[PDB]
Amino acid sequence: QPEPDMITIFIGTWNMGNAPPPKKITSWFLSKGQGKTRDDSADYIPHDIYVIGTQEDPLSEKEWLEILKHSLQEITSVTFKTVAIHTLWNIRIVVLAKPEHENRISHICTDNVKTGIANTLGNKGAVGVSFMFNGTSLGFVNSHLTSGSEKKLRRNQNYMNILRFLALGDKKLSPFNITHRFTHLFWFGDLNYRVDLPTWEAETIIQKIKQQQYADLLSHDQLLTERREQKVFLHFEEEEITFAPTYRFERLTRDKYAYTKQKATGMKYNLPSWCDRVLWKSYPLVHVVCQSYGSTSDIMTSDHSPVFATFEAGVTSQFVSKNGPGTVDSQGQIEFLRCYATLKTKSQTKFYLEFHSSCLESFVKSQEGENEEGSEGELVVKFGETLPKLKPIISDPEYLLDQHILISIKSSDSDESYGEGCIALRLEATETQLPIYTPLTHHGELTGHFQGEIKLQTSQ
Ligand SMILES: COc1ccc(Br)cc1CNC(C)=O
Repeated sequence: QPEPDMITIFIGTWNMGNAPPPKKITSWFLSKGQGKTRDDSADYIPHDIYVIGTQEDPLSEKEWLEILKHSLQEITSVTFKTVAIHTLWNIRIVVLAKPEHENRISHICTDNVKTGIANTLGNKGAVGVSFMFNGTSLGFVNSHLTSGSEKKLRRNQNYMNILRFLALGDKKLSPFNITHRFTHLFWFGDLNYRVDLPTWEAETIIQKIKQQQYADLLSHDQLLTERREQKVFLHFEEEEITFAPTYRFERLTRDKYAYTKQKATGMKYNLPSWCDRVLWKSYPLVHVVCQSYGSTSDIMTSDHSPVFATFEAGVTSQFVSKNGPGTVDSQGQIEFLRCYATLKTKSQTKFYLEFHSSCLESFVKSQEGENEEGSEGELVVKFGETLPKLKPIISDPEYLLDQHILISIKSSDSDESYGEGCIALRLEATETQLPIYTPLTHHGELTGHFQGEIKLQTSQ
C-alpha cells in the first residue's frame, strides 16, 4: 500500500450564531453553493483530512462530533477517525481523518490564545491543531477576531497575538512562530473584516450582491486592503472570492441582509461583509492548489453562512536510509556561500544565524557575521564563505530536494531572533552555486531579507 505524495484537505469555517445547526449540513462538506464549487462527480470521494472551525458554537464537543461524523459517513460511507478537537469558549476546531491515515498521523498538538485585555478579554481568540502526516507538518488555526467595522486595527493586533502565542508544532523550533513551523499552515475563521463603505450605501451594496457584482465591494474589503498594505497576514495566500458576503443575514432565509443598527448589535451597522475566510501559507515550492472556495446557500440557522475551502497539498513519506535517521550521510552537504542579511533594525549588536531543519540531526549556529552600513541607511550582515557546512541525515535527492532550511538571525547580545525565514532545497541543479532568497519576519512583520547562494550535494 504506497504512501501518498498528495492529499486533499477540507477547511470549513462557520460562525453558528449560538444556534443549533439544521438537520442537514452536507452541502458544506461537498463544497456546494456559491463561489468556486466542487464538481458533482467528486461527491462520493472523501477528502483525506477535514478541519472544521466554528465560532459562537452552542453545541457540546460530543454533540458536534456526532453531527460531523454522521454527515461525513452519509456523504462518503466512510467512518472518520477523530484526530483532535479543541474548544476555547465558543470557538472550536475539529480535525477528522480517513481511517487509512490513523498510523500516518503523529505529534498532535492543540492550543488556544485569548485576545484583548480586561473589557476585550472574554470571548475572542483562536484555537489550533498541528500534527505530522508522514514527513509533512500541518498546522490549522481557527480564529474569531474582534468585531465591528471600525476595529480593523484591533483585528490586526489579534492576528499578531495569535501567531506569537499559539504554541503548535515542534517546540525545538524555538526562534519560529506558527507562520514558519509547518509545511502547510491553514488560517481560517470569523476574521471579522468588513466592507468599508458608507452606511448610507447599504441598499446599493445589497443591489450589487443581488447582481453578483462583487468587484466594487472587494476593493473595499478590509482584509484585502490591510493585506495589500502589509498590515496583516504577510506571506499568506487567499483564493479569489466569487461568493456573496457571508454576513449578516436574517436567520431562516438567505434572501435578506440584516445590516441596520439594533440594541442587539450595540447600535452598530453590519454592512454585508466577507467575515468568514480561509487563508494559507506553505513552504516555498511545495505543491498547494485551492480546488474550492465558497459558501453554502441552504444552511440558514445562523446570521453567517458556512464557508468551505479545499486544497490539494503535497506530502512526503517518512524516509529511512542505511545511514540517517540516527546518523549523517557523508554523501550529502548543504553549503551557503556569499550570504548576507539586510535588517531594518537600528541596533548595533553582532548577529549570528541558526539553521533549523528535520534534514539535520539538530540546529546549527553560525559564527557572527560582519556588520556594514547599507547605502540607504540599512544594516547589512555579511557571512561570506564562513557559514558552517550543513550535514544532512540522508543524501538521497528524492528526500533532500523536498526539504527546507529555516533561518533565524539572532543578536549575540540578547540571543533574541530579529528575523526568521525559510529556504527550499527544491533546486534547479545540485553541485551548482544557485541564488537563494527569503524575506525575514519577526512577530510576522517584515524585518529584513536574507540572500546569497547555495550549493547542494546529494548522492546522485
Ligand atoms: C497518536 O494519536 C492519534 C493518532 C491518530 C489519530 Br486519527 C488520532 C490520535 C489521537 N486522537 C484521539 C481523539 O485519540
